[PDB]
Amino acid sequence: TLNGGITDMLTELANFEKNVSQAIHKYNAYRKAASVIAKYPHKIKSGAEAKKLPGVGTKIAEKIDEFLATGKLRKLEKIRQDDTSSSINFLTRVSGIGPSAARKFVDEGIKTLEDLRKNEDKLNHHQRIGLKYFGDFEKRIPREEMLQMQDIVLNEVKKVDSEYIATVCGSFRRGAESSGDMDVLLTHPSFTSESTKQPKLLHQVVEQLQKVHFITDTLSKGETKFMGVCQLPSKNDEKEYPHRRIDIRLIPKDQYYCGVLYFTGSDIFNKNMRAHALEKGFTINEYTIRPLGVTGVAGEPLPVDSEKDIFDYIQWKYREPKDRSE
DNA sequence: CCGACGGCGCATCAGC
DNA sequence: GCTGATGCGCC
DNA sequence: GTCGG
Ligand SMILES: [Mg+2]
Ligand SMILES: [Mg+2]
Ligand code: NA
Ligand code: NA
Ligand code: NA
Repeated sequence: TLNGGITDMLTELANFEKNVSQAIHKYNAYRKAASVIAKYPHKIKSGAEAKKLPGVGTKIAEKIDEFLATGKLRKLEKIRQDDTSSSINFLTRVSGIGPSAARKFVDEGIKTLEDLRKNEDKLNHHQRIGLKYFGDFEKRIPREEMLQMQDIVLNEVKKVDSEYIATVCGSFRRGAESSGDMDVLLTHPSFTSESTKQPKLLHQVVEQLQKVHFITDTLSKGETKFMGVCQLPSKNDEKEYPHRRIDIRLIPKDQYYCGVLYFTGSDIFNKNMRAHALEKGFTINEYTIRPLGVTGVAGEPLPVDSEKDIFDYIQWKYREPKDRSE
């Protein structure tokens, strides 16, 4: 990556603002700048040069000049030495522990992996599982393993009901060589925006995957979204594969394109595209794209028959999944 | 200057 | 119990 | 922190 030092700096700042400062808009600002810089095809020579890019402002330009000149950022150097900031940042690496719980734990004297392990009864279910698999959840998933996981999920889903369609989204669908977790969009013709003609549609699928020992734990689960843990089977004498995060989202079948647009991401691409939609007088979620009335109230869902239809409404040329890794 | 910044599912909790 | 606010998660 | 009105 041409500007890796700068993008790392901005990502670290973003994480600080999110985890410690609890300043969600500064977090988003920093990530937006990191992302636009990441795709810039030149090795940046100055803050001024960077400031030409949408999302990079005066303050980031100044940090960029400091970083280019010295290879570091004093602001970050100090943050890295601050024990409370260090502690809070670490604790938030556990799935289920956010900025608030992290600060609360540090208040109570719980601030290391050892502290967490001996205070399991101070954790909710989600946090308990995040702790259990702390190491595993920070590992990436090789695309080769994602393919094996895809094969199991698609085949087991088929065994439940041949009418289900499961689609692997997230970075996998963007063609990444490695993924952070597995994202599965699920549809069934019994569940549309007009009616739910069959209950337990998501449950049946979760059950089957648990039955074949693919899903190993559950972080949360409702009628349309499952958030849990899974694991590839290993062969005789073979070391086990790491446990992996899996998210499954059941989406009304007639709203598949908005759903797959959403679940394909990236997250920054979605924020950027949805913000552009608003500027264009539309609102996009995982279900529909709707016009904004003169008052700002969302109108009725617009007809959508492809991902491209959505791009057309907001006057964007189509971008294939592989070009949405912002 | 200053309001807006994407949108929503599930878990947990307060107030009634 | 329900409703609404908040935390945390997903892209 | 950055942007647009
Ligand atoms: Mg993912
Ligand atoms: Mg992600
Ligand atoms: Na700029
Ligand atoms: Na966390
Ligand atoms: Na995911």
